[PDB]
Amino acid sequence: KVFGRCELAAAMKRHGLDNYRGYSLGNWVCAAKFESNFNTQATNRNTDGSTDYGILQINSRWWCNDGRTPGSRNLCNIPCSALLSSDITASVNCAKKIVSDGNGMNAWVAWRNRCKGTDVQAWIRGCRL
Ligand SMILES: [Cl-]
Ligand code: NA
Ligand code: NA
Ligand SMILES: [Re]
Repeated sequence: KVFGRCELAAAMKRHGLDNYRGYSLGNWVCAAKFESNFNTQATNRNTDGSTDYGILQINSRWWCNDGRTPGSRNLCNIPCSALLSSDITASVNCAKKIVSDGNGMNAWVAWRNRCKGTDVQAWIRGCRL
């Protein structure tokens, strides 16, 4: 599924991301835009052989099992395929663990480089939430 911007903001709020660990909804929407262009099915291979899955590009290195990332953990206890669903529950639940692990949203390189410090409220401007 490719979400619209306000549609994803709404879903994110429904699933409890709005101010999760102090990060406003706009942060999460901005991260999703630059990680996956709001496409739940996005996958991208990393140089180290791990793969990033879903709206928030969650990495098989640590967070999900894809059966092809040696020496890998599966800290969200889910098949990485679960992160590609039109239903965002799995991605949201796993992202709550990631953002809680000590470095906040800096875990998402595209958030650090493209969202951090910017007017992230713009991402939710006009949305009925
Ligand atoms: Cl957009
Ligand atoms: Na593996
Ligand atoms: Na980047
Ligand atoms: Re949902």
